[PDB]
Amino acid sequence: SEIFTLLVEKVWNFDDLIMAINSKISNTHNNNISPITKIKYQDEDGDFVVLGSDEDWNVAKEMLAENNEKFLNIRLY
Repeated sequence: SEIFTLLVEKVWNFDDLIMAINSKISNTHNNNISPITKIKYQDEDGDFVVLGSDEDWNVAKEMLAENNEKFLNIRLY
């Protein structure tokens, strides 16, 4: 349910994206290790798709770059 909004600066190698997610989410010292590893991502604030292996993210980065879109949303459920 919880929605998160993030924009992929300098094309993250996923780890950068995860770390950025945690940087935003509870920067203090809560679940700032891994976002439940159930990260789900949305693009152009319109479509929702979920990743885990460094492959779906490859599709997303290419999508963002090719589409020109950069808005990304992250769902935890």
